[PDB]
Amino acid sequence: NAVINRLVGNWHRRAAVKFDPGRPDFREDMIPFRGHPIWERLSDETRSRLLSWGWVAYNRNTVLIEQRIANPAFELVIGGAYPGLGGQQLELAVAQAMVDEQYHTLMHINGSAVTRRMRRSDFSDRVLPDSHITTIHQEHLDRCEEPWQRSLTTLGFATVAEISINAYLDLLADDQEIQVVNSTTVKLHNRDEYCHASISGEMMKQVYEALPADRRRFLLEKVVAGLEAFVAPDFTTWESIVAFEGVPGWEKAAAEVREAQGGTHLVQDHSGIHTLLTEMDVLDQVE
Amino acid sequence: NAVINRLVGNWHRRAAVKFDPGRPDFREDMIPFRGHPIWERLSDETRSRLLSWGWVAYNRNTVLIEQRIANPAFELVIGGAYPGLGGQQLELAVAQAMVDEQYHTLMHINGSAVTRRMRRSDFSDRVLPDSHITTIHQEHLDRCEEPWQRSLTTLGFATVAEISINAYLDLLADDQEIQVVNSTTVKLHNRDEYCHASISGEMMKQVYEALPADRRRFLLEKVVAGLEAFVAPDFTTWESIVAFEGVPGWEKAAAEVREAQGGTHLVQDHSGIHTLLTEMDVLDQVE
Ligand SMILES: [Fe+3]
Ligand SMILES: [Fe+3]
Ligand SMILES: [Fe+3]
Ligand SMILES: [Fe+3]
Repeated sequence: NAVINRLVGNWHRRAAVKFDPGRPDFREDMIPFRGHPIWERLSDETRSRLLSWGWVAYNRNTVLIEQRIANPAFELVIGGAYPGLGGQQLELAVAQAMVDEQYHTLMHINGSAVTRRMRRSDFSDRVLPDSHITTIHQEHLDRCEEPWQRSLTTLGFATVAEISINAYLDLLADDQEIQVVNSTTVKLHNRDEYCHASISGEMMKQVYEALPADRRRFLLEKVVAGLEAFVAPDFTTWESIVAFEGVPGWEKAAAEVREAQGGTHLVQDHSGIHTLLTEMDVLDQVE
Repeated sequence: NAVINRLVGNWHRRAAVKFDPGRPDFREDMIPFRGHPIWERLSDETRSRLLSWGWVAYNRNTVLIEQRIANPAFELVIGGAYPGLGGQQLELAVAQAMVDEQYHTLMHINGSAVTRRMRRSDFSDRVLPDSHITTIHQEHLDRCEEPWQRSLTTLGFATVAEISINAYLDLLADDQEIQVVNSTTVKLHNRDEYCHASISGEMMKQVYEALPADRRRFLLEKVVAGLEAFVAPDFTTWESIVAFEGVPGWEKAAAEVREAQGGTHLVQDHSGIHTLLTEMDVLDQVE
């Protein structure tokens, strides 16, 4: 595989691992309450802190994906959990990506740290629950009866993550209004993930081909569930944020927001997975 | 904590993450069979492959420590598993160390990859069992009844690892006979671990102080068990190596080697932990 081989070759060359209070820390249009009348009841100070929390939550989701889904899948790959993989080159490519992911986690932790320092406020990760994708991944894991099912669940969710993260990062990478340290952090992350998507795509194709029919089917079901979870707005995390901020009538509004917005995707660009499933000739079966 | 703070400050500056067939790939004196009469029954080719396997095994032990012990402890630290820690600076220091460890894992995987390429042989990690420290860590975990016990077990083993790894790396870092890519890989790793030892020491001191008396005691017992395991020769891994190479009479000799050498430490420099336990004024109680 020449894709794998060259990524391995030039990693040392491309890998990323080598303030204006006026600017919002985040995009208003990615806050669920921004689309509800309650937004007008809020003070400029509260609006500002909700933007800060938004950024913090976006960082937390990214860290949680890397630590609970992506890296655990990479480790299972290296440990031989899946048929159709193996060989020294893949091991090196994956070992490199694990470094990248850990560095991405650091970048996002620092993104939040800078916000906390500059705004002079805690915005603690401890306030936030498990992100929506983390939750759904864990629910699927808990329904597994066999080890092979858990490992395929994680692969499916990680494939979705690695192939769709570019579109999640795109949401802030291009935004010229928000804090530039925030956009630049997201852009830099975005660079690495282009190459990760290629690796993850290749690996998925090969595992799928080498799996028996029952296990193939189980894997695609996990890919489906993962994408659904990945692209959704995290209503639950935002509910934790607005409760902690003491927004009056947050609960009633939250119910109304789930009703009105339960159907919109935060991430609308699904071209990564669409294209992967097309190249695999399995797009036939989907939700 | 100024130690923590400056390590955080200058990480971007110090972090490492930014062939002669004639030369042995490893040190003969770290092969258990080197000290037994069977060594004279072996061909130069077999002696050479055992040196290669030695290096490969040493890389595998290092990877297994990073992936099963060190990074899992760092993640528990960040997730608030232990009293007496917390705060943004520690989180950044630890997030940085996790990048380092993952990079060390890559360096050691590449160390083995180069050996496999240049010697034109598989020396597969799949032949090697769990390393001795990995085994003992896992045995202690399996005896735990409560979550808090598992997290303290991992902390204790990780503290030992982070504070003692310099002495394990020293064994090859200075060796001017072995392959220079091998020595240089180990030296480069060694650079980072000086700073890791400081972090890990600080964290241990503070957790211990904040723990109740029963939990303090449990933690030190785990430190003790960890050091014992960490410094021992891995007789079991070497047994897998010599069996796979088809050394005649390996089994009888292996028994004799455990008898004669069961008492020697591969790692004789225990100054890291000795000094930590002295500064904590708990050296009183030991094995
Ligand atoms: Fe990433
Ligand atoms: Fe990635
Ligand atoms: Fe290390
Ligand atoms: Fe370390």
